[PDB]
Amino acid sequence: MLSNLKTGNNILGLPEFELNGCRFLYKKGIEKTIITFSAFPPKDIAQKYNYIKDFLSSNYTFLAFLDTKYPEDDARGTYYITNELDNGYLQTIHCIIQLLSNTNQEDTYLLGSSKGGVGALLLGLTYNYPNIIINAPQAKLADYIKTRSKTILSYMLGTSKRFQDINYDYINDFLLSKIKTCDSSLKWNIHITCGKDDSYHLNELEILKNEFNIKAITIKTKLISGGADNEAIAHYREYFKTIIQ
Amino acid sequence: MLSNLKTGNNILGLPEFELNGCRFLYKKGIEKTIITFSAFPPKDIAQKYNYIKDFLSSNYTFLAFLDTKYPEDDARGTYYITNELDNGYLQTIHCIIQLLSNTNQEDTYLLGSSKGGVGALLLGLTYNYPNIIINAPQAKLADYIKTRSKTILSYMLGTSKRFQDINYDYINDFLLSKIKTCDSSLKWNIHITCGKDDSYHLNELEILKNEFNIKAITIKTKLISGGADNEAIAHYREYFKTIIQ
Amino acid sequence: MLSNLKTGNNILGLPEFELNGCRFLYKKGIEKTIITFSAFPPKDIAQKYNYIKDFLSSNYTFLAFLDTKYPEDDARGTYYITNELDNGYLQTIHCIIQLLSNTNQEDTYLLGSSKGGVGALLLGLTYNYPNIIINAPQAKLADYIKTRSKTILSYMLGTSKRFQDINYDYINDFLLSKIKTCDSSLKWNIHITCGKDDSYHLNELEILKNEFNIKAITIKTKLISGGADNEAIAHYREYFKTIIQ
Amino acid sequence: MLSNLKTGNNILGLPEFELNGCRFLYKKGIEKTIITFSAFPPKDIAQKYNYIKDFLSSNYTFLAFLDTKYPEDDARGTYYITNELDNGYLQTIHCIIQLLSNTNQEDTYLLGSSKGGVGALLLGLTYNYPNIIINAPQAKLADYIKTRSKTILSYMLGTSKRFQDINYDYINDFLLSKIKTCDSSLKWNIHITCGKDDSYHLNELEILKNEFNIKAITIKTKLISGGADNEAIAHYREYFKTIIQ
Ligand SMILES: CC(C)(COP(=O)(O)OP(=O)(O)OC[C@H]1O[C@@H](n2cnc3c(N)ncnc32)[C@H](O)[C@@H]1OP(=O)(O)O)[C@@H](O)C(=O)NCCC(=O)NCCS
Ligand SMILES: CC(C)(COP(=O)(O)OP(=O)(O)OC[C@H]1O[C@@H](n2cnc3c(N)ncnc32)[C@H](O)[C@@H]1OP(=O)(O)O)[C@@H](O)C(=O)NCCC(=O)NCCS
Ligand SMILES: CC(C)(COP(=O)(O)OP(=O)(O)OC[C@H]1O[C@@H](n2cnc3c(N)ncnc32)[C@H](O)[C@@H]1OP(=O)(O)O)[C@@H](O)C(=O)NCCC(=O)NCCS
Ligand SMILES: CC(C)(COP(=O)(O)OP(=O)(O)OC[C@H]1O[C@@H](n2cnc3c(N)ncnc32)[C@H](O)[C@@H]1OP(=O)(O)O)[C@@H](O)C(=O)NCCC(=O)NCCS
Repeated sequence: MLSNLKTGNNILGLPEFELNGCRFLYKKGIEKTIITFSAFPPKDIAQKYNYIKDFLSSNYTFLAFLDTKYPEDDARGTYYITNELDNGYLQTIHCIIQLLSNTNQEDTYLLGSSKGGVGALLLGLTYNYPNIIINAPQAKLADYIKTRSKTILSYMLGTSKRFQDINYDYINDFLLSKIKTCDSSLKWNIHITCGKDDSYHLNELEILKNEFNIKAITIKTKLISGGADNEAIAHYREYFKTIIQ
Repeated sequence: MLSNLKTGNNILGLPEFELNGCRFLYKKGIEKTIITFSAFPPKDIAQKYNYIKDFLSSNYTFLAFLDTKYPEDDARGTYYITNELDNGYLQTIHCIIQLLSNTNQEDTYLLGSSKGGVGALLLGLTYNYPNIIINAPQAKLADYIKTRSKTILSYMLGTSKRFQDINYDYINDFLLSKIKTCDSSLKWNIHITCGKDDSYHLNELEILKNEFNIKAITIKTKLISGGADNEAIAHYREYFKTIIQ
Repeated sequence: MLSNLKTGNNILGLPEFELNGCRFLYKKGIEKTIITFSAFPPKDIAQKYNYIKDFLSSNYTFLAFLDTKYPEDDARGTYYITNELDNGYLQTIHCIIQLLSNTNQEDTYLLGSSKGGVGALLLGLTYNYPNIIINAPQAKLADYIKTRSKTILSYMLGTSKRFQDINYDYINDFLLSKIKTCDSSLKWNIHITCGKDDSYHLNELEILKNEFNIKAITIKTKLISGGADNEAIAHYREYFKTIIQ
Repeated sequence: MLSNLKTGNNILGLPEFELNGCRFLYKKGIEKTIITFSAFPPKDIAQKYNYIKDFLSSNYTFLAFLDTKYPEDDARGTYYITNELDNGYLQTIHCIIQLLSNTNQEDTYLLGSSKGGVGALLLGLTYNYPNIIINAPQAKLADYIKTRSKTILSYMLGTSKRFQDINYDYINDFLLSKIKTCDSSLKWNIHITCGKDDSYHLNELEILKNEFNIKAITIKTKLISGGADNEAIAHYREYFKTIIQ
């Protein structure tokens, strides 16, 4: 029963729930389902639901997801990939959306802005959610995680030295392969913004674009003012607010 | 959206849904949530939902689950274990129950005979459903599956010759492992019936009881009239109706 | 019929055949039978036959072999080991040589560098070809393959998580096992060159030499100028021409 | 070199060869290639090449194969199936035919009369030899082997009690699955005779026919006088002699 999954936290009035290690906010509305995924918090800051305020006044159904809860000594998330390095976490997010949302998948929109954009794509490309509107996702996931936390990377690489560099490359290409194995025949509505001064994520975007091209998937991109900063974030929020409206 | 998960099939008064390969019936009621698990169909018979008619006049919330849909050559189920021999399928069942049921965990009952009772044990012991009322579960799962379908056991075993033995003990002990790792502090309410003349499954029960015993889990067992037949099933049906009320 | 095995391709003066997935060149000559094994191609280059031009003016019988054609994603070969990690592919090579060559076993020479020398060792040690003249073979096969292509090693490793470690040591030690089980009574004529500055493969050679040593197999080793480069290859070519004549 | 594979035996003038454990006779002719497979000899009688005399006066290319050489304490053959229970022995037979025969596969004819007929089908259905003319093959291979030799059956079932009944059923259905996975689009020319008083093998024939029907393969059958005896054998030989001529 949904209310027995409550964790006791409340965020801007919204009660937090947890199911199979997957923490989420849920509010039942009408007409559209908005889904947001959490981005990478600063070191020692708890994971945040992002882009609640953008929909507080809305009448839409709203869900907001956090990342996994491990490694415990740097619990900032493993990029929506399980510690078994498979889809188990995405699978749970999918069940939650499919059973609580009151709209079909074409009236559902996935949002997220860094790690959160990667989460949005991983879910959308696995389970065919067509509308994905994200900012500056990472493409080489393990390369990036290495710059932010050895604790998380080493947790995900595993204890066996023989498989660490294998797991490294598997994590690194985890998103790219989701593109390589997605449906191609779906009418995707993927929008990816990125700050014009975000040199690092513009090169990540080129990498993602190539993989879509190989798969014959058209996406929309838009450079916005700013870099890897809140100027870009501010413009991302205005961008997705117009697309949904 | 639940409505969008409909398969189009309607078994007795109840619509069928599918989510992540998991086919299920569901009807909203009150007071209690009844869960049933499909048992192993005879050869060339499709997987059936079990113990629907028992609860059509109950007004309880009711869910009934089929087993996995692979291997397609003998699609009678893999004992609720995925092709990767993990919890992925049980995890989907859990989400469906947790989000659709409108009663507490202690007001929820897992029912099943034969393979269905294995599924009830696997779900209940993995995710702490305390009320489990089942008849003649197998204990050594691979030993039993091979006497019914070499195709299914071969499918679960995998392709590599030099891992067919390892995976065999892993499948064989998959239920026993769940007992070994379950939470001994839960106020377990496990009832297992078995036909008096069902010597095979009488011994499986002792195998199971030894694992419960050493985890300090006290269960209720009742010998009923019959063997591995529909006499025992009829007495099993009478037993779980009596306990539920 | 051999003529019916033609692929239609003709590399230099020699027609290509395929039998049971095994692509090979063959030209009938006299006095000696020369066998070469393809080495590991750089990324996105197709598998090439090696050391053809060395013998175009020789009038010797000549056969050149490619590696397996899988995985199709990175089809550069599986170190002459089948997808079932057994001798099936080496066994096909053996039949082709035994039935097409017109000279004794002692007048037959197995050539190859890098992965090609591994293939020469695997064939010669399995089926008693005494004359083996190779440069810088790997010893720990999986350790090396993972530094060139995660796809190929994953393909050889298989799908089950709980067998990726077992199969890794099995692949890694597949050549060393052939040494452990070869016939010590054969009048082995094994020559292994290695570049003086090829530290990685200098150590692989010591690993190999230790296995030969304890099987009482005396081999000839020669340090040549160069490292893991085309200098060493040129001196390797000069070495095997000198030995053959 | 073919002549170095000689075993030292000579049968009706024909020198015997051996390659990878596979013993064969070979004579090079023109126009057609005739292949025969050995049948199950009496206990303590060595395996025989069958139907040599039928082609001694012919000008055709001729090959005759025996079965595997294990188990050593009842070396009457394991039905052309390796002790690894795979295609390795058929693979060797195929290489030998493909590299020594001077005709294409449509001018090649596979003959055999009991176990030998099964060998003929196993090779023909695996490697697409269209012309297969056999008498009274077994369908349930392990059921039959059980009546002739516990030593051979136990050797093939393997030492692990857990896999003995799995290996039993795999061996039993080894032929049926060759039918289930064969090409269907090939223009098969399969002729199966059987003695009208061979009640046991007429029921084996019905089983084989069904599997062909499911696969949409037309075959030709012919009842001949005799039972499981030389009267039937005599008529089988006249039958295949007219079909080839
Ligand atoms: C840009 C950002 C700061 C905007 O914040 P915002 O304008 O307040 O809007 P949000 O809808 O995200 O609301 C967050 C609010 O809910 C709070 N909140 C969010 N998750 C919470 C949680 N698990 N527990 C308690 N409070 C939470 C936040 O602290 C904040 O409340 P506040 O008013 O006290 O600050 C935020 O959306 C964000 O950081 N996004 C990710 C940026 C990125 O992509 N990358 C940076 C790392 S490379
Ligand atoms: C007892 C049993 C045989 C039948 O009992 P029952 O009186 O029919 O009661 P149920 O509630 O189980 O009825 C199932 C109903 O749902 C129908 N149904 C179930 N699954 C269905 C499906 N995929 N599609 C269509 N109909 C389905 C059945 O056809 C049946 O309807 P009907 O008989 O009226 O036509 C059944 O419960 C069963 O198979 N139990 C298994 C016991 C066991 O241990 N089996 C393994 C032995 S080794
Ligand atoms: C030395 C080397 C680089 C080239 O030497 P070379 O002077 O060209 O002599 P080779 O006899 O090997 O020539 C091969 C010829 O056959 C051709 N050939 C080989 N395989 C072919 C194929 N499938 N299709 C078409 N052509 C093919 C080649 O194109 C080449 O012909 P070309 O150069 O005249 O056009 C080659 O032998 C080689 O790759 N060796 C591998 C050494 C090694 O260790 N590699 C792995 C390093 S980690
Ligand atoms: C029917 C059969 C006896 C006919 O024998 P045949 O008329 O002499 O014709 P073949 O072409 O088969 O020639 C066999 C000859 O070569 C000999 N020969 C065959 N294989 C031999 C071998 N490995 N080593 C030495 N001699 C061999 C045979 O002994 C015989 O020689 P012989 O004249 O001394 O008797 C024989 O073909 C046969 O037994 N076929 C199998 C019958 C069957 O299908 N099932 C019975 C078991 S259920």
